[PDB]
Amino acid sequence: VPKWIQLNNEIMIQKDGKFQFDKDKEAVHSYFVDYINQNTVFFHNLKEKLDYLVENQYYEEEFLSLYSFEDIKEVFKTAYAKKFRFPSFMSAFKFYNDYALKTNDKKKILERYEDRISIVALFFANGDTEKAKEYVNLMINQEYQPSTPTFLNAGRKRRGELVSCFLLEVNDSLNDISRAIDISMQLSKLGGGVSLNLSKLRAKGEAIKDVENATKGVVGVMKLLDNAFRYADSGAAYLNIFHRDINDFLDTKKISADEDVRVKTLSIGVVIPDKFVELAREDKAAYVFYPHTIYKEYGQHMDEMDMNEMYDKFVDNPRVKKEKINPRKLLEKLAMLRSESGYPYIMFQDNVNKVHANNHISKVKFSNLCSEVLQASQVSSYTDYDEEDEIGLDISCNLGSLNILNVMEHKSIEKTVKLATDSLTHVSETTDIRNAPAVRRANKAMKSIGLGAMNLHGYLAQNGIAYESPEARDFANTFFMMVNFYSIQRSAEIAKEKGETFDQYEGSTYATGEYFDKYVSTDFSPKYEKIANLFEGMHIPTTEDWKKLKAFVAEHGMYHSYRLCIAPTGSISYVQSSTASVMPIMERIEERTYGNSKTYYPMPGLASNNWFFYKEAYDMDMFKVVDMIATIQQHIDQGISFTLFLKDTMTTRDLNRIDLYAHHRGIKTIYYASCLSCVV
Amino acid sequence: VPKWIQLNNEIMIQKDGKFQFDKDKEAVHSYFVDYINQNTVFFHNLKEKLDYLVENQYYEEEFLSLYSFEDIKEVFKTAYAKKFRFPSFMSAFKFYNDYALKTNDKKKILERYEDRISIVALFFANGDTEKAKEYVNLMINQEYQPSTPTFLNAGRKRRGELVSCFLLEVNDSLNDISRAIDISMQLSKLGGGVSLNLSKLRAKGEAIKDVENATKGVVGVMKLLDNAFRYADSGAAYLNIFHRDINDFLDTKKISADEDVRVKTLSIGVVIPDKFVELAREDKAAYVFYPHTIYKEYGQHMDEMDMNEMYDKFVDNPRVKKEKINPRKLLEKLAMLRSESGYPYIMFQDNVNKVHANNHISKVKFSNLCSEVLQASQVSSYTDYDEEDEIGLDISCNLGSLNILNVMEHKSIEKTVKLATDSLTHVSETTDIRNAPAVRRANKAMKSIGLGAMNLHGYLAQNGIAYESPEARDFANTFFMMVNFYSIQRSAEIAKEKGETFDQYEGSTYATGEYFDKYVSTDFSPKYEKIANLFEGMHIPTTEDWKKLKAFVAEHGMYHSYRLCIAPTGSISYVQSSTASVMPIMERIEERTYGNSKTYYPMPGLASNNWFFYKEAYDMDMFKVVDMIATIQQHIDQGISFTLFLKDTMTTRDLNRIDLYAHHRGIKTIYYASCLSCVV
Ligand SMILES: Nc1ncnc2c1ncn2[C@@H]1O[C@H](COP(=O)(O)OP(=O)(O)OP(=O)(O)O)[C@@H](O)[C@H]1O
Ligand SMILES: Nc1ncnc2c1ncn2[C@@H]1O[C@H](COP(=O)(O)OP(=O)(O)OP(=O)(O)O)[C@@H](O)[C@H]1O
Ligand SMILES: Cc1cn([C@H]2C[C@H](O)[C@@H](COP(=O)(O)OP(=O)(O)OP(=O)(O)O)O2)c(=O)[nH]c1=O
Ligand SMILES: Cc1cn([C@H]2C[C@H](O)[C@@H](COP(=O)(O)OP(=O)(O)OP(=O)(O)O)O2)c(=O)[nH]c1=O
Ligand SMILES: Nc1ncnc2c1ncn2[C@@H]1O[C@H](COP(=O)(O)OP(=O)(O)O)[C@@H](O)[C@H]1O
Ligand SMILES: Nc1ncnc2c1ncn2[C@@H]1O[C@H](COP(=O)(O)OP(=O)(O)O)[C@@H](O)[C@H]1O
Ligand SMILES: [Mg+2]
Ligand SMILES: [Mg+2]
Repeated sequence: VPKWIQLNNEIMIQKDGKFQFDKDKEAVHSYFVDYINQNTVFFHNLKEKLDYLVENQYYEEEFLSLYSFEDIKEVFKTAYAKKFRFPSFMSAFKFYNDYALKTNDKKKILERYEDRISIVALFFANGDTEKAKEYVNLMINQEYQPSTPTFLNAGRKRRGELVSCFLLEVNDSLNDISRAIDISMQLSKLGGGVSLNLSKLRAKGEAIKDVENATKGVVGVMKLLDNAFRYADSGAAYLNIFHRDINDFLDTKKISADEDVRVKTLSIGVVIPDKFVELAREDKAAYVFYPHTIYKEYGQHMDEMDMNEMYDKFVDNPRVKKEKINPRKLLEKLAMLRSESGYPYIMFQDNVNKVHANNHISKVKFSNLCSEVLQASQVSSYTDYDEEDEIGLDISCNLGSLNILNVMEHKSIEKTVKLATDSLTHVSETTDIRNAPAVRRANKAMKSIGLGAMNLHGYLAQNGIAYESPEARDFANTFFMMVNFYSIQRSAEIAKEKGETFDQYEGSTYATGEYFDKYVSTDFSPKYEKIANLFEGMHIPTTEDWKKLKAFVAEHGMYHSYRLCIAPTGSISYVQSSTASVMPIMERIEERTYGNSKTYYPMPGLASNNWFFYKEAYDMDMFKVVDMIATIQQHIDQGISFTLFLKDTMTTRDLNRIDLYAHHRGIKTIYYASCLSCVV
Repeated sequence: VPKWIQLNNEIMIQKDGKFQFDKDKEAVHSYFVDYINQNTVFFHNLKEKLDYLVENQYYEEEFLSLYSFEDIKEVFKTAYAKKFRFPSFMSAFKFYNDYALKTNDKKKILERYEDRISIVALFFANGDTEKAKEYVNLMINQEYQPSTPTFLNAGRKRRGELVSCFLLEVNDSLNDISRAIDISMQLSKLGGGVSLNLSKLRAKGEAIKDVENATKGVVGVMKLLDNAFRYADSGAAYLNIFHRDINDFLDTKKISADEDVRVKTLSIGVVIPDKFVELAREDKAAYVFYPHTIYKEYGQHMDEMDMNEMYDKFVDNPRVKKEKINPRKLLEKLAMLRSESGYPYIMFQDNVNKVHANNHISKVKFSNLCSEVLQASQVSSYTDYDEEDEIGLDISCNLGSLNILNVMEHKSIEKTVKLATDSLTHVSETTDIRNAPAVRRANKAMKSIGLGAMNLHGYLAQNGIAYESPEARDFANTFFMMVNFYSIQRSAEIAKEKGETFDQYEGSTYATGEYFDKYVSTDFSPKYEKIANLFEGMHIPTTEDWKKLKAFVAEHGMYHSYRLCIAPTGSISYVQSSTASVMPIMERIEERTYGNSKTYYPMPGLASNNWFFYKEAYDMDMFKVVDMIATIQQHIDQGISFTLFLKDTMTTRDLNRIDLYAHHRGIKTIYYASCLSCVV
């Protein structure tokens, strides 16, 4: 058993009662000098390294060719100038086991951390050598982390798609179902996670033409999708809670389910308008609807109408077919299923669209895997083979997360947010998906990105602030207001520079101006002195700066229809020495076994004299955690991946009280603690 | 219990030992006077009937509008002039329960047998009132029976496709698999039976791009197809026996199969070149091949190359990957599976293509459900969404069967064959399938039809000839030679009249002339005096008439790439008072229960003094039955649906001896005794 593993397990052998947290600095030193350093191919020079990597199909050629090799050498030297040392064993382990380029035979390391960062920065900068240096520092300071699809692939031959997160609308016809099956498979062969809105399909037992009682309904299309995802080497289906098939749709995921209905590779999510929550609160018997009878009567997809305005009219219209259900028992059933499987992802639709900027394009109708992406969409119609299709707007999103601790310690909220936006914008412009025409069309027209944040708990706990305190909410209120400020500002700058906006920008609340109402009348500077000191050295936007930005946006518009969303962070959390996303930590010390050995990872920064501040999530009050997320969500234009952390000692009514409280506080999406393609 | 059922069961109460065969004439009289006649809507006049049926969406309007109502009345009167009486209870039962148009609420009969026949004849004739009368007599004399898709639908609103039999090629890409899934579903929603050739898909464990060992293989695509056929309200997959996946492909249909592999709605068929039979005879270890390694090496689909010429070259080529198998044990496994499920359909490919007329278009590579359709085909390539597709040639076939007994007693081999061809040609020209571009293209280009025959055993047994005798083979040799003669003659006539041929006709053996070699040098007039007397009154073509037809075809060409094939006959066998297809009968008297009552159907014509001639199939020598089919097959340009009738007392080696003997005699396809869409 290796020496680095030796020192690693010595953390758990207590000294003066204390753990041996410093042993892990030894373990990662041992892991390099006695292993990594000896399986890293080392070349006589960089040109020899790069020439080898281009000539052997490891790297791509075009992006490097945009630079003079004297400039490529300066960029690499910038990365190595940091003298970056991993502070823990598992952080270095996760980079070399999951991200570092290895040889085709997988026996030696071709990339150090500085090499992958230099290649990504050379790709983002697209010829601008100084910008590449700017990107190298931002990544080697660990201020920004592009998503794993982007961070892993950039500059590689045999490179997978930089974007791996997709959402699809499906129209109510056999042509459209067949095309969604193929798009699902085409995106999935590229490694994408695909989420499909099934709310427009007609329900079980609806007419086809004049044959009554002929439709298989939503579950039939889930069976076909489940199979498509099996064949092509993970997907999701969303359903509106007022769809008649909602119960059958949920039942496909009971672990006890029969195999006549069992769907096994599909996540599910449920979309809940306000009208449902009112009906469940009132314990009033509610109706769910056969969507095609609504279509034949109103000429519109039920999915495209406002259920808060239309519910009573649908109930009274005799040509609309409906079914009675118990809303409380359905709500309880959602709590049960989430205990089984984490999902169904719950989306509070009116909490999304109350503050949505682009309802003019459409209401937000569904979300992606782990449910942080919230964008407008319009269904296509794929017509008969001899006829022209009508291409709508699907959704794809390009993700990255800034690292809150290093952004605060570098006092670089503005510079990081603007640079990371530039990088996400470059990934969006170099994407061309084939065989998914509405994804391709929406990416050019909407130009949407998703910048997030990680290390919230880590940063708070290392500055003596409990995750559940009002001080923590006061830090989050200001920090994410500032992120949003410079994000909007950089998007308007790019709009002025390029002279374009996203298509139909002028219909958005950014153009009509009401997006800015709370920012020009309410101050978001800290209410607590100790929190305000954290921001010393950085200007905090006032209502006057917001007024001038409102005016700026009014003149130049905006390049991006959406900018911010907080995805989960996977393995890369280790590499960044960062607590996952904006969630509280789950364990103070993780014990995981790898190859007949046990490894220990204490939370980034865990010391004996801050132990109290790394409070484990399952011991926290979820009603206070909801308060924190609702605070961040004010300043995030899309969504926040939000897992509740619950003891099995929770009654089904305690669970629904959390649900109702989340809804009350304006939370957009929620589930309980397969998303791999849609995580940073 | 009704009176017709009363008299019906009295057949089985013996008199002087004899059965009471005449009771069934009473039973069908009782069934009319005491039931059918009282649930038939009767109108004051025909115009009142027709106007009702057009105004209430029962009938279509366009085809009737091509006639003056004075002519529609003459055609109907022609049908009723026959005074057609069903000779048995079950024959009338099957027409009114399965074919006669009932009201939308299914409570009364809108069509007598004379009405359905008049409507079909008005449709076939397409305005030619005299031709409609010709069609009415041919159908009411029960000389010709169009297939159930055609006979049931013609002239109806909400009418299904007249053709319901389709065969598809599938190319080796995800694009093509997705398109085959959609075509399968589009054809299947129209009621079609769909057969797909899977021999071009690469095998389990082949490369995708440069990822080695990445393919799911043929079984993965069967799982998706199985699901497509489930969703859309029966299909078949064919595989060449030299495909590496052959064993896994067969195993999906073991009744004991695991549900990780179980395919439940798909028939299967196996395509066997001569080289395999030689290898199994020699008990020599044989190889099966990974098709993509052959493609990467030879630039051609293994499916498109001649395995008899290429086998040894494939084995020696080191860049071709193969696997060893035991051919005898594989042959035995085919016998086992056919005992379980009737299928896999076996196709002896070189027996098909030795005599195929259009190898210039392609070799025949596979067949349909119940395996009588044998036509050339060329695979499409459905490319990326933004790119043009390359449309090949799929197959669809329009079926009908003449009724041998009534054709002989009317001495009308020529008139029936030529008229039935006209009708099948009209169904082909009025088909336009959407969402299946290679089916649509091949139907216009190939103009293929499939005219068959029924009542072979019935006719033989009623003329004192045993199905297994050399006299019976001598009658079949002549009768089907004459069918083929007038079929080719009428196709050449239509070619002269229209001035067209099927596309690329001049490459066929009809054009180069060698199709006719045996007919200009061998005489097919009867060798037995008693058989020759059966043909008295009809001219039997001589080698001189064949020489003049050869010359005729040479000048005018041919309209149809294929003309003859003998499908099974389903329920319509009852309506025609006919033994099924060209098969021997299975039971002298069928006992079936319907609605708490037992019904008896003696074979059409079964009398006590011909009992010996209605020998039951399971008591016959299958080696003699093979001899009969091989005799008919000489004069049929496509195939003959051929079920072996076997006792469970057959060793697995007895079964393979039949297989080898069928192959020896030139049989094209065979299986053991779901085809509903591809039966007359
Ligand atoms: N395998 C490798 N071998 C050598 N340098 C590498 C390799 N991988 C990355 N580099 C980086 O390339 C940069 C330039 O490397 P190189 O060895 O060519 O120059 P040097 O000898 O250090 O300095 P100079 O180019 O001024 O002589 C350095 O920052 C080095 O860390
Ligand atoms: N429901 C029906 N009522 C009447 N005739 C029908 C009906 N269905 C079919 N027919 C057929 O329509 C044909 C013409 O029928 P119709 O009753 O109009 O004429 P008719 O009185 O028998 O003779 P004519 O037209 O010379 O007076 C007949 O052959 C009849 O069998
Ligand atoms: C063909 C078919 C469709 N469907 C579903 C798919 C769609 O959600 C829905 C409608 O299919 P469509 O393909 O739109 O049918 P249609 O256009 O012929 O008829 P209509 O005018 O009523 O739309 O029915 C089935 O459930 N089973 C089937 O076999
Ligand atoms: C994408 C994909 C294809 N396949 C099968 C379908 C086809 O039979 C075969 C090839 O798929 P293709 O779609 O043709 O793949 P490709 O063109 O990218 O690669 P190549 O040049 O090697 O053709 O692989 C799978 O088995 N699983 C998959 O996930
Ligand atoms: N924690 C670490 N993170 C990254 N690289 C490391 C780490 N520890 C050791 N290495 C690598 O191993 C080399 C040998 O380590 P060492 O000689 O102890 O440090 P230094 O070179 O700073 O004196 C370092 O130069 C470095 O490239
Ligand atoms: N075997 C049968 N096949 C068809 N129709 C029949 C049959 N038996 C009776 N019918 C119908 O019932 C009617 C009443 O029968 P019946 O009066 O016995 O015969 P007919 O009218 O020839 O004297 C017939 O006109 C005929 O339309
Ligand atoms: Mg439709
Ligand atoms: Mg390919």
